[PDB]
Amino acid sequence: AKVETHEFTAEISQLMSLIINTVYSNKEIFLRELISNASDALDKIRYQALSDPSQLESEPELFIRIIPQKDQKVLEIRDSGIGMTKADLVNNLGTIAKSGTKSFMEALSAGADVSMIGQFGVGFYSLFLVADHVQVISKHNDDEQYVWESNAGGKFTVTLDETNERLGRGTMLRLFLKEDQLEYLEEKRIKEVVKKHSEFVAYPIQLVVTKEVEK
Ligand SMILES: Nc1nc2sc(C(=O)NC3CCN(C[C@@](O)(Cn4cncn4)c4ccc(F)cc4F)CC3)cc2n(-c2ccc3c(c2)N(c2ccccc2)CCO3)c1=O
Repeated sequence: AKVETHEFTAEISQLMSLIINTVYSNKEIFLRELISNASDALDKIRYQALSDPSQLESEPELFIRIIPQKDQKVLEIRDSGIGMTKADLVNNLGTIAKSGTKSFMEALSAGADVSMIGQFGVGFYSLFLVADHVQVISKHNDDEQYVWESNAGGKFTVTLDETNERLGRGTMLRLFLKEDQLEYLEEKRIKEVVKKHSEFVAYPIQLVVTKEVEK
């Protein structure tokens, strides 16, 4: 019931420093990668639910939700997919992620762009193009809610979630944007990116916008 600190394998840590310092334009592709991961997670609970339709009871709705938090300079990406267990918060960044990270690093050395990260299965880490820090909140039907946190360094933490909204089921990525990357808190900006790169998504992409009620 405490804060469990871990170290990244050199491969994961290696990719994060590259992306976070990268001065590459076209930073906007991070959102395509995260939406694709959200859709994959929803595919899995929808598939699991096809036989046992009661795995959906923890959150009956299947959605992708984007929440700008302007005062916090935070952007949240939430899904009601299958979710990740505490085991996964420390054992979903390995195996498929161990291979995909190391081979992607070698492709980058050969000349590959960060736009290709997704075809190596590690598109998650493209968030560091725009964020210098991230928390990942997740809730799997067969486990409690947990929080994963990293600031692109070799160390990340995992903590039982006693402070965030209850997800019901699924995952929410909390991106702490950089000061030069705050454009991605704006409704018009998010619409453009989603419509350009995420046209073929089987689930509703909901955008939560906060607006002052005018005179
Ligand atoms: N929004 C996101 N949502 C989802 S859901 C998800 C996922 O992989 N799997 C769930 C969990 C359980 N598994 C296995 C199984 O069923 C197998 N089993 C054992 N027994 C019987 N069956 C099972 C069941 C119950 C159980 F207790 C244990 C188990 F193993 C299948 C369904 C990944 C993501 N990612 C994501 C995508 C790509 C990524 C990452 C994150 N990275 C990441 C990872 C962690 C933290 C930070 C970043 C990094 C780079 O790449 C999202 O962004």
